[PDB]
Amino acid sequence: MQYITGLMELLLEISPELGGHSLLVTQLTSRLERDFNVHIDLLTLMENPNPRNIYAHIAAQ
Amino acid sequence: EYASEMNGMEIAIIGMAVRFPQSRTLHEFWHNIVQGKECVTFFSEEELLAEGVEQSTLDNPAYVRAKPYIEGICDFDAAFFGYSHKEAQTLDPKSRVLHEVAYHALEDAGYAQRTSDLITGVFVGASEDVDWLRRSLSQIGGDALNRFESGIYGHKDLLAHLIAYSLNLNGPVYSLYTSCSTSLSATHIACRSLLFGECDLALAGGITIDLPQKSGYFCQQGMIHSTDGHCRPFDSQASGTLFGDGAGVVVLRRLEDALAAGDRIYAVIRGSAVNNDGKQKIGFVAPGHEGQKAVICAACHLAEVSPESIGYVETHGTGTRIGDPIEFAALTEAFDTSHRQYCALGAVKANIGHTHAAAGVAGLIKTALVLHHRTIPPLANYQMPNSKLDLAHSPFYIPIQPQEWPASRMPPRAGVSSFGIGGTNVHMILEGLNPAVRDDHDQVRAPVFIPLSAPSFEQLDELTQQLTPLLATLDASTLAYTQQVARPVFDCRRVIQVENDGTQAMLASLDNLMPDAPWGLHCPDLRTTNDCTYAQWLAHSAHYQREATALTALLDGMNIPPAYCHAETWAAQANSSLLIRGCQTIAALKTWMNLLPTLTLLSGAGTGLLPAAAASGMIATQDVLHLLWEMEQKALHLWLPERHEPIPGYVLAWQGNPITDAQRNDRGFWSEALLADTRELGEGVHSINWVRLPPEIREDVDVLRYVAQLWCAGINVDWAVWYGTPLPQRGSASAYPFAHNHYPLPG
Amino acid sequence: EYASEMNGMEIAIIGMAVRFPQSRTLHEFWHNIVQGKECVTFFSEEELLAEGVEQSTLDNPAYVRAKPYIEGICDFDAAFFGYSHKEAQTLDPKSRVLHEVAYHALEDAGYAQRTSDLITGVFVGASEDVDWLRRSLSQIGGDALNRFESGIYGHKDLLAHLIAYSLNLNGPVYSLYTSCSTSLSATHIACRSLLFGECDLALAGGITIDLPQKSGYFCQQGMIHSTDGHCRPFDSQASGTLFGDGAGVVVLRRLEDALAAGDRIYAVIRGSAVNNDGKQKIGFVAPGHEGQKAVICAACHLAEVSPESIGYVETHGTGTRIGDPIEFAALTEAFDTSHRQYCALGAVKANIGHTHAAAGVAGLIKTALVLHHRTIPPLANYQMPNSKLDLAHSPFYIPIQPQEWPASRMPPRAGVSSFGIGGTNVHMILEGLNPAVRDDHDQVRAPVFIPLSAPSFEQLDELTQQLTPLLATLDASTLAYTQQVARPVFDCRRVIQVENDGTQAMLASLDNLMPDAPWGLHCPDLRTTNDCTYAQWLAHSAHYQREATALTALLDGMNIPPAYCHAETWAAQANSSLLIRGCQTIAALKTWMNLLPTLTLLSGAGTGLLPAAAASGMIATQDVLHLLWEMEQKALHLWLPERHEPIPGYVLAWQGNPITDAQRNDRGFWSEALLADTRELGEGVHSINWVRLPPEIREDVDVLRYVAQLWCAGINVDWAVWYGTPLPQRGSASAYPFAHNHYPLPG
Repeated sequence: MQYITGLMELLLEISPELGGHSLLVTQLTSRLERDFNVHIDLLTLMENPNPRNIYAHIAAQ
Repeated sequence: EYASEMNGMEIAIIGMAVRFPQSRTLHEFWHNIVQGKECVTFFSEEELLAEGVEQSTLDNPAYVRAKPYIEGICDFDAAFFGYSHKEAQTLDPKSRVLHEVAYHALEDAGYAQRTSDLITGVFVGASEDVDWLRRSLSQIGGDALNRFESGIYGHKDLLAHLIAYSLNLNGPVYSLYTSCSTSLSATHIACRSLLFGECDLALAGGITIDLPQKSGYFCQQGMIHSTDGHCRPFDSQASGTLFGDGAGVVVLRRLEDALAAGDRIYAVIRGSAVNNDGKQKIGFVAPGHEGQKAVICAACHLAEVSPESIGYVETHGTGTRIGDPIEFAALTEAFDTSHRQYCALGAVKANIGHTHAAAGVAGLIKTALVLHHRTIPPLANYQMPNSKLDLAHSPFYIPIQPQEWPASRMPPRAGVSSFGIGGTNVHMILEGLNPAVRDDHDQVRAPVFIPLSAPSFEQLDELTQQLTPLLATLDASTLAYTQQVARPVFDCRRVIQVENDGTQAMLASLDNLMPDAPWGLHCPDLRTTNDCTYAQWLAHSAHYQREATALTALLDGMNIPPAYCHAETWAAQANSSLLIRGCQTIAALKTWMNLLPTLTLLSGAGTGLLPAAAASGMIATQDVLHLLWEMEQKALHLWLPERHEPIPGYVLAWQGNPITDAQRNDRGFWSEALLADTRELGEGVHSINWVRLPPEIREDVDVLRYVAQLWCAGINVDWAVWYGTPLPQRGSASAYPFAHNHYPLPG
Repeated sequence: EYASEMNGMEIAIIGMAVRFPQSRTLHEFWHNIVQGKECVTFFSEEELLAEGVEQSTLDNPAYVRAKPYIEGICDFDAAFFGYSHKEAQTLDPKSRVLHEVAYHALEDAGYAQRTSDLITGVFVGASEDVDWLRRSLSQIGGDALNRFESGIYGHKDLLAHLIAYSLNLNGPVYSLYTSCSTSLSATHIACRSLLFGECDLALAGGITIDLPQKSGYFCQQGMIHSTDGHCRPFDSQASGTLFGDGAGVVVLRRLEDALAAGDRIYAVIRGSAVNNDGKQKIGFVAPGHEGQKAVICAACHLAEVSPESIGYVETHGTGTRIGDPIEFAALTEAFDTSHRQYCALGAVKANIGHTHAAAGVAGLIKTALVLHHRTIPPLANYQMPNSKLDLAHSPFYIPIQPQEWPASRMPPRAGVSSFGIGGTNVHMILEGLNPAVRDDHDQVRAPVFIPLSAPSFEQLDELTQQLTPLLATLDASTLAYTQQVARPVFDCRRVIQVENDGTQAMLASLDNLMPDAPWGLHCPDLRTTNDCTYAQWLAHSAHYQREATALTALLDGMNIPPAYCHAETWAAQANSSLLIRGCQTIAALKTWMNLLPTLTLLSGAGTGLLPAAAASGMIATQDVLHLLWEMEQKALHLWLPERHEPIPGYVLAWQGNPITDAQRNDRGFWSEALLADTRELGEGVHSINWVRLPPEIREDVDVLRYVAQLWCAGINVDWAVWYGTPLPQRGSASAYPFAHNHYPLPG
């Protein structure tokens, strides 16, 4: 989750569900998460609009 | 007949032409819609390695191999439009396709080569993809004159000026682009600038061709490209969409004019709304919800149709798992009704794949055909509905089998839609046209004839090979009429005769004719031969009774015959009066020279020389109509007329001796010429081809067969003159046979 | 007024903005027109070498070194428009300029941030060269998603959708191209779409940027380009054409709306025609003649203007050796009038050079400014006329020194032409507007107050450096009214006082202020004082008189003595009674509630507690009036009315202690607080900043000086409820300062 916030703060650069949520943002998050120790699916990629629900699916998998 | 209330603003659609994947004309487009067939194709490795694909991508699992492709993008008939070979070589393939599609969509409307007195004017709009841009600048150059030619010809936005220059069109012309809904934006501003009273015949359009044909795409997991090769809208199995190729052009004219001139109308466009979505959407690249329901309510309200009479809604339907409940939700909220399950749906993007900038006008041609043929076609690849939809408490049901249009919905109405990717939204309520009765009575009336034409023999063989499915689907009488009147003519000709059951017998040509010999008619002697100059059959011609009412307005004035006037029943007492016999001749020759423009001589062999001078222009009608009734008493002395100057052409002979200013000023020849020679071939030979009817003639169709044979011989004919009081309805006949060269793809 | 008839077809131009060469705003463009100097620059032998021209082309004698360049292609405001940094990096410089120019057009029309009630379209053309195409095709696009981003953002197809999305506009959008009159075809679509009732504003205008900004151009022999560097139109030494750069946007709205809302109008468009040349010429690149004469006669018919009262014709004026006799003969055959020389001529294409997509809108903006300022401007390079020009027999004469509008051609009427390359030929009769006249006589009127505002101190300082060139040209009262009302406000603020004759001086800061506090007002006891919470200075507000009329009507129903029921006469006999003083205080409190919307905590000590109550809404009005009446004569048996909860904003007090639900129902508390007297000046210590005037008031403008010293601090005071019954006209004012980053060009 920390690295996910690190790349979204790298891409958008605001220090404080209001992410990109568009063409490249979702795929760029989804690429390294499968390389990460977490396991993410494309179905929960298109179902989760917040890093809290993503982290909830992280604890489920 | 229209059968509703005419407000100020309606627009007809009087002819369309398409070239879509696995669909080369209109008849195959309706045959592909009705059956529910899909038009995507699947390649294999061998026909892909010949097109130049690296082997390190086929083994990748991201290359799903399918693409809806145009057939024949690399051929063009260069010399017909006005180009030469290098100028036809340097053209972007968009323009080579759209020239031929726009000429077919003119010629299907009737107004082919007749727009030099109508202010027509194009509005097409075209997309762009980058591969031909990469292939066009790999040439060398030094900014020369040829480079400036390649700078305006190879542009993708001097398309509409090239079309309206090459077909001689003199009205407004634009080249719009609003993303993914190009054709419906162009059709909407064509309806506005048609309603202002600016142009008369507007043409919509839109074309996209992605140049490396026969190649797959690259699927992605976080996108909208379908990972199957298949596009399924409103389905529980759905994956994505499918980007293909296309073409397509309509022709739009106002309602009142296209009901006055009697044309073939498919639909009548009523209302049309446009609005951007704005910043209510999340970013830039996705449409919302409120814009969709606002445009549907605005276009339903602006055209005075309540939304509980619309039995067909062509959606957008791209086939994603996200866009489809959104579009069904907007289409439920905008229809504010509470009736249950009365309206169908559909999406052409199942059948052909998503065309990139012709998608709206693909929708428009499908809904126009639906209101014209009156069925409701199936939705293709539909098994079980999407789980987030509820069809029960909502007006829409998805058809699976082709149905007739249900009663208690008449007159039919249907509504198209096309929302772009970026915001511009269009919607357009259509209302169909109620067809005629077809009162031909299924009787055993007559064979009718069809005059094909093309400028060379191979194209003529193609055009006569075209005729079998066109006779199989259409009707034969209206096909023959709209091939007679509203199509052009060319050099090498042929006639095809159609009998009552469907047979095709080619029509035999003449045997003995000479090319330099002019044409002419023969008039008999009224004293002995009571038969007229072929006036036994020309009674039903509408021009002939107009000349009869013109002649009876002058005969009844001063001559005062013994109670024989008003031009009613000349078929009962034809053999008695010389006056009606001379009138007959005058009217018969008048019709027989307005029927054929290349008719000059009007000779005769006794008692017809004065009607011949009357209707050739040498003598005015007043003195000869004065003299004809006084010829009945035949007692007192003859009268020499004022001898007016005739019209150019129409010189007169007596026994095959056409002479001018020799015997037209004396009196001895005029007194000598009033005798009966009684010799049909009294001239021997004088090189004059004669309009002689065949000896074995009984029915009125034999004279029309003769008129067809003189059409085949090589002189133009005024066909509309023959037909009676109900002029048969115009319709759709036959495309043109283009002659393909080959032009290589650059690079 | 306007001073002619009004049919349905008027469209008013209510604001324009430009970025033409050497012309970075609008007042410099008019100065450059009326002098006659030309904006083309010349280079040396080294500034070309410094930016990527090798020496092997410099020595070529067929190389003319000139190009009318814009300055500031690169820069942009990054975070204003709702962008990131990378998204701002990946754009295309046409978009990176036309964002700024269209926002200056809305800021000049007045509707800067008030587009929340109207339906605003966009209709923007553009033109695409080949050099950025070779710069952007060969760069690494990336994966499919970055290619999607670069194809959606970085192209000339999504330009008008970006202007309509970054600002908040939700009307129709389009993006035309008709190849040299792109701007005037977009303006003509905007007229035809305003007149039906889709949109209520529009935009227009194109852009053209050729990316190596400082570089020469190859002269040659076949294609037309100038062989010298100068574009002389209609001259004996005419050589060619000069291709340049440009921008430009207007804003259009109907005439009935733009007079019944008070706006500023430059010139009003009366008629518009478009056709195409057709095939009625020789080549695709050569100009026709019948097309030009037909479009001029149709646009002089459709606008009901006879071509006798047209005083100034703005033509194309390309400047080649062939186009100028053709254009002049077309004009003198359309103006079929047989007078002698009366109408001037001109061309902007000598001042700036050919612009290639904005040449139509350069013509429209120059003709709008000439009708607004009424000065015929001279032709830019003109010594002796062309040899085959028949000047003295034709209606036109060509000026060489700027002269005033000739006083026998009123109201002024003009005419704009722009003919493309083989495409549409657009013409458009404009018509000027008779002015509004000041009622001063060079007198010592009053100081005014100008409220500048910008979001940080650097941008504020650059904005306040604009008041010297604006005040040297305009007049100093409409500038102050436009800056007060029809412009937005921001955080860091400053006001500038302008006296009768120059002498700008910043208003002093306001001291002794404690932040995060409520603002309150106090009205003392009315038995002694006469200043009824400053109701003598507010007597000219024309909002004070509305409440005075309402209270006059309310006291007319019940009050016993006359001459107290007459409005406009309270101040004569106010000093004798108490009822008049209470009636004045009610309206003064409501006007000071209007002025200063964020005033919250009222108060009142002694008898003033009752008008403070009636203004707040706690008691009543009529009960308060007659209660004050028995306190005028009797002051026995007070009848306390039952209280309310006044307004969801305001809080009432007694001395400085807010009674927030303290007692509200005790008769002893009101009687003790009210019945004896107060006689304190009061207000020892609490935490609310009182609205107290400085004690040296001696005029009527001094309260305006105090309310501007309030607006220099945080109070968002309305700037319109102070001015009297003729409100001043709106007019034009300063334009925003943009914060400039730097984005380099990917060569």
